[PDB]
Amino acid sequence: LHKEPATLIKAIDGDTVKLMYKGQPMTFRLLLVDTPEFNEKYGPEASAFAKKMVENAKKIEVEFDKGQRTDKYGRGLAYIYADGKMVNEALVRQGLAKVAYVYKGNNTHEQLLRKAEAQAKKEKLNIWS
Ligand SMILES: Cc1cn([C@H]2C[C@H](OP(=O)(O)O)[C@@H](COP(=O)(O)O)O2)c(=O)[nH]c1=O
Ligand SMILES: [Ca+2]
Repeated sequence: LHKEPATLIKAIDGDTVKLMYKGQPMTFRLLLVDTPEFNEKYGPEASAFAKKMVENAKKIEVEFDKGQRTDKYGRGLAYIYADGKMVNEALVRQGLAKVAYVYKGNNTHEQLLRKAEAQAKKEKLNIWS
């Protein structure tokens, strides 16, 4: 997999974000995770956490997996990095997202994220509390 440039346009919620990628605005949906919706328990915390992470970053990168790059809604599907740190993994590690939506052929970072989930669960963080 390869990291590619992008710039923040705006935070949306825990697991979606509006980025400019190859010069075009796009909503990205984070691979392999599911945050609560904003109106749900821990939804506001997931949104705040993802937002801070992307808004503070000097460098946003997009990393496509091996399979489809757009979902049926036209959302880009990628791993999103903020100054080298993966937003997908960080949400899971803090118990602000569950590993989810693991489809064959877009699952490169599955086990990295499950490891983070297991440690979040041990610490009974947030969703696991
Ligand atoms: C994360 C991801 C979601 N999706 C689709 C599955 C779900 O379809 P449905 O809308 O029919 O439930 C939806 C979940 O996204 P959200 O969690 O943002 O709602 O997006 C994919 O197709 N591929 C993916 O990799
Ligand atoms: Ca969601």
